[PDB]
Amino acid sequence: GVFNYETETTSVIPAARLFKAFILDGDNLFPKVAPQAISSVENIEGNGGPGTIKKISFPEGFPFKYVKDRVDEVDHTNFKYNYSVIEGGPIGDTLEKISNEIKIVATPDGGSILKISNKYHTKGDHEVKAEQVKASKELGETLLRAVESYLLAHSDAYN
Repeated sequence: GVFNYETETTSVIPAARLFKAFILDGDNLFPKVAPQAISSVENIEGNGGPGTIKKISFPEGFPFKYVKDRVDEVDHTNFKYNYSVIEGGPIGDTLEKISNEIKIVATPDGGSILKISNKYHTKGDHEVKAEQVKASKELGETLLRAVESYLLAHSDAYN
């Protein structure tokens, strides 16, 4: 079958406020609290729901870095936000594809828990060098930390 690279982490931020920011405004906060992950977003179709298509740009130097990527299954109620990769610079048809999945869940501890599942579809004699994989895990963790840091760097009260 394909490859899998799912992960999960905890956060003192609420799963609701964290979801909207990583889901409703995720594409807008990506290039804001993470200039090293996504440069900008260009919704081609869909309104951010499941199957939506948006041109995500990646801050890199190679010839191809951005990509189309289509949403998989969004859920503004069950805290579910998954998106697949389809028109990638390197991707031409459907080989070396990638299907991710994001799920946030608040816990009775003053925070919530996020679970990010990732998939890597390969074919022919090609494969997935951990490199691009190790770089995705480092960037994925920086995204969840970039948002948690922000919400914590807020200022609504003084004493």
